[PDB]
Amino acid sequence: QSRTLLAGIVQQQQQLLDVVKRQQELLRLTVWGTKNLQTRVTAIEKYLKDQAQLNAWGTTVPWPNASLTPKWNNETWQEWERKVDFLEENITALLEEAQIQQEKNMYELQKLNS
Amino acid sequence: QSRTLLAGIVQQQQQLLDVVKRQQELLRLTVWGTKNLQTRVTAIEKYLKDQAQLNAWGTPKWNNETWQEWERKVDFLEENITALLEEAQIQQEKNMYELQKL
Amino acid sequence: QSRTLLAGIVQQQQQLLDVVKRQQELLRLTVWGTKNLQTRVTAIEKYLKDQAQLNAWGAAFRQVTTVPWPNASLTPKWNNETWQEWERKVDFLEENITALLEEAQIQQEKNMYELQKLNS
Ligand SMILES: [Cl-]
Ligand SMILES: [Cl-]
Ligand SMILES: [Cl-]
Ligand SMILES: [Hg+2]
Ligand SMILES: [Hg+2]
Repeated sequence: QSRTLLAGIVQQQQQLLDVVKRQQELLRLTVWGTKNLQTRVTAIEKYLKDQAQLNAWGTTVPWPNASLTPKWNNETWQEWERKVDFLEENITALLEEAQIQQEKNMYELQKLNS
Repeated sequence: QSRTLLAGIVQQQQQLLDVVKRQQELLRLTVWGTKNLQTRVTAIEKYLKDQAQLNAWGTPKWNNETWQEWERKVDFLEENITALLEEAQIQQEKNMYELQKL
Repeated sequence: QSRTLLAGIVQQQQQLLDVVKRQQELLRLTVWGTKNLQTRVTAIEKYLKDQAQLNAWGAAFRQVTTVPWPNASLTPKWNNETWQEWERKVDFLEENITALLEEAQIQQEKNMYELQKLNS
């Protein structure tokens, strides 16, 4: 009498798991893009600071940022990398455990009538 | 009877809730990084325009407003999802008690 | 009499679906931002390379002071192809997740239907 609902609940759990797995894939691609851009923006900032210094040796608009800025940005994003890489590893683990629990639940649903 | 499957369903809901909490922390970090890059690219664009004008002597609006909108939206959603997650956790605790009664 | 629990579980599935739908909206906005930045950084890279080459040329010939743009010749094409692929993948995922969310919504309604009948 409740079997139908139970089956649909277990089914919905698979559906939600599928959604969050595919959301994790899209999040990973977004994280990749962010990393790729960070390296390219840092290169541009480095380039422009080098060109400003060369000009200075020679007017030419002083590269405004502070001396310390490259170090700071490097340290901040290294922290960012460590946090994001940990979260990606943890979510992968949690997703794997959810898949196992999904299988356990299906097994139990199948054992249900007999 | 169906108790064991039920236990397993309740547990998988906590597992799903845990994934989405972690995914929100990852998404917040990614949003931070987007913001940080947006500010740095804006700075670079401004610098290059300044330099161009100086050189020639011898866009920003639009972008700012569009990113203002983006910020409002992002910010709304971050708040909203945090509250939804906390509600989910509370309902999770209720479902665990009810299973308990079982 | 597992009813209250079952209603609690169906309600929590609703809450989880609501969370993942809002998380997708946040993800879509983040993707948008990533794309906007990619377009602008690519524009900057192109401008700087062009400027560097034009200045190198004029200093050689002066025909109506710059640090050479260091990247390899082929980098912009490689960048473009890599992000075209990124885009293709992001687009697949956005279509797929939207489809999975609609399926989830359908199954939530079927579950609610069944919950309303078993207790009645
Ligand atoms: Cl700098
Ligand atoms: Cl987009
Ligand atoms: Cl290049
Ligand atoms: Hg940490
Ligand atoms: Hg718990």
